[PDB]
Amino acid sequence: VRATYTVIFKNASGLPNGYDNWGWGCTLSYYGGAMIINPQEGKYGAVSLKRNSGSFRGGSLRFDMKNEGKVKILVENSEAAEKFEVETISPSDEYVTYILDVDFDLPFDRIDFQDAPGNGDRIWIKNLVHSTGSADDFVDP
Ligand SMILES: OC[C@H]1O[C@@H](O[C@H]2[C@H](O)[C@H](O)[C@H](O[C@H]3[C@H](O)[C@H](O)[C@H](O[C@H]4[C@H](O)[C@H](O)[C@H](O[C@H]5[C@H](O)[C@H](O)[C@H](O)O[C@@H]5CO)O[C@@H]4CO)O[C@@H]3CO)O[C@@H]2CO)[C@@H](O)[C@@H](O)[C@@H]1O
Repeated sequence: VRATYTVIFKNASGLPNGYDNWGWGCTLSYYGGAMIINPQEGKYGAVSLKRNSGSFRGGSLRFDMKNEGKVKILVENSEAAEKFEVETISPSDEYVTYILDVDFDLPFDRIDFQDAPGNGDRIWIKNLVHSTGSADDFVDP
């Protein structure tokens, strides 16, 4: 039942080791351990964390987020040039923990957090972890 838990981002102030930002339409900054996305109005901006070597398969994504507007979570396979919409998350003025199943049928090497409405609403992310297992089985490590 045991999963493998990949800690991508926790209490950092820069990009994760082995990840690039393939984002668009935004400024990325940090404060107090949170990644802060400042999207430009009209650009539908996003951070896109690109894993430089290897890929994840299925499993689940866990993260804390607060967000002024609706945020779309996607994964992508850069080799196939395919993207997959995981969930759109409603606004919250406080951090909330999300644990989302990833049902994409390909491996993924990009994880995206996008300003879905394109109004420039800011996004804060902490504590980003992938599990090889399901969201229902995720034991938050
Ligand atoms: O960084 C160097 C690296 O870049 C490589 O090229 C990358 C490029 O940098 C970007 O990462 C690009 O990313 C694109 C995504 O793959 C995906 O296609 C994405 O699709 C967006 C779309 O553009 C738009 O924002 C859309 O907004 C919706 C919104 O979500 C909502 O539904 C609203 O109602 O409507 C709007 C408008 O339709 O949302 C889509 C999903 O997120 O667009 C990204 C930006 O273009 O990928 C490139 C690779 O293909 C290479 O140059 C590489 O060599 C280099 O090293």
